[PDB]
Amino acid sequence: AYVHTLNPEATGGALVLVHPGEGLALPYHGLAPLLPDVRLHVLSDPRFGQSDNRFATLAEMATRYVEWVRTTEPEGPYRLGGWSFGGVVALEMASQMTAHGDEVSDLLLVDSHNLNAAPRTGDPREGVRQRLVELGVDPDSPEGVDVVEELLHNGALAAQYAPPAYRGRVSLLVTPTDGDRDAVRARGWDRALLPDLVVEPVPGAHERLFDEEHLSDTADAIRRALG
Ligand SMILES: *P(=O)(O)[C@@H](c1ccc(O)cc1)N1C[C@H](NC(=O)[C@H](N)c2ccc(O)cc2)C1=O
Ligand SMILES: [Ca+2]
Ligand SMILES: [Ca+2]
Repeated sequence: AYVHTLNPEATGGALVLVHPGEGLALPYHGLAPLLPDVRLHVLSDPRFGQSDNRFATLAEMATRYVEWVRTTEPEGPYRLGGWSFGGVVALEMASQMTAHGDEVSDLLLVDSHNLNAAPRTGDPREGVRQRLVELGVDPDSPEGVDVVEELLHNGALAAQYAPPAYRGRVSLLVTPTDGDRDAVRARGWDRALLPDLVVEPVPGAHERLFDEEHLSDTADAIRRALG
């Protein structure tokens, strides 16, 4: 229902990708022909479009998703990741799974930020609406209403989540936006939290990484990070 598998007959490995802040794993579908020999398990938010029975914490969402992953891929080692918010969820999943004794060989953070380290800007909903308008999404259409609520709830879960230290291998893919700024620190991470980290550049803007025109570069960055 909310777990979809692309390239299900592939024999080259498996990757689990968690939806970004807008709640749907649809942007990952374009990866299938670029990673045709990787089974891609893509998770969407089962509460998308609902106002009730929301997750109370990011850790609860991660726990549900770990159950899904274990049903889909009962044997490790596991490779987990996600774009933006999805990466943060993947981190918590990896943490939980590694504490239970599962092997997580790769954690993929595609331009993920740690908003728990960030200052409160302005009104949260006003900010989400303004950003959606800038992205050409109508915030008062029905789809827009669902997406606004999704971004609001996932952003608040992320801001509440204080990430743990994670000792497994982590790949952080970063857009070319930092310059002399440290790319790890600028996203609210540090090497005490992520001691085994490789930073991979990926071209394009945060929002456009899974556009058709960027998918090939992004897939190359993913492939390099995984091997
Ligand atoms: P991502 O899934 O796109 C991630 C994100 C986007 C851009 C950044 O610079 C950093 C992270 N997103 C989208 C989602 N929601 C928000 O970021 C909201 N602005 C938000 C944030 C925090 C609260 O409390 C409420 C709303 C998120 O985490
Ligand atoms: Ca408001
Ligand atoms: Ca290219």
